[PDB]
Amino acid sequence: DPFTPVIHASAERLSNIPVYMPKGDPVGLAILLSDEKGIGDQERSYMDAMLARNIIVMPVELGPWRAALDKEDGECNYLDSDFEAIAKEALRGLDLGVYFHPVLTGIGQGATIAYAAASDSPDATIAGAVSLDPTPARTRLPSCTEKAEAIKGPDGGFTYSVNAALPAPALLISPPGSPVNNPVEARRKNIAVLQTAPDFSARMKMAVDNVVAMADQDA
Repeated sequence: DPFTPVIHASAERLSNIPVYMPKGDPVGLAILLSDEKGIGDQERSYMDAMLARNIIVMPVELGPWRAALDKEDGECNYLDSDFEAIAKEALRGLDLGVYFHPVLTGIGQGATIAYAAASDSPDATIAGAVSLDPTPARTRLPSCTEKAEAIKGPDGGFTYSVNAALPAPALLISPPGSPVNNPVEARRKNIAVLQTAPDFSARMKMAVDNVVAMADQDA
């Protein structure tokens, strides 16, 4: 049954995350952080396209998870412990004889949070981040940061600096009117690649392409 998650996974602050399997042999794993409104047709379409490229997809409803993040004390949320633990728990439940480091991805606020997490990732933990149409993340606290600095905007929302050295690859894909840089030099410098495409369909296709590529490069 392609419409029913094979298992659900719970670990640390992530609760009851569905695990969807593709029809072919898996070639990667993606954790898909929704926008704050939840899993809508953009997230569903993105999941379907990743599943069609044989990526295991774990869609995360942003709302309940962001509520847990906001309840922490301290100055920032450390994100990657959730992602490492939920991926390990999902792979132990699947029992496929394969392990993948997850690609972190998302749309809107989830896309921004995926980038922030990648920017503060230990080595050998994630395959990279793909941020589809990122918008400022309205978390109470900033994500903890290495070099991608948290910027608290005039509405209180968080964005995270680019042109900042990253411990894992990251690509941000945005609508027209957003900057585009030189992907070859960005990757050589370990900074965010910045790209655009004129409609959501083309931007989503680019996102899937790079989820697959990051997963393949990490395995």
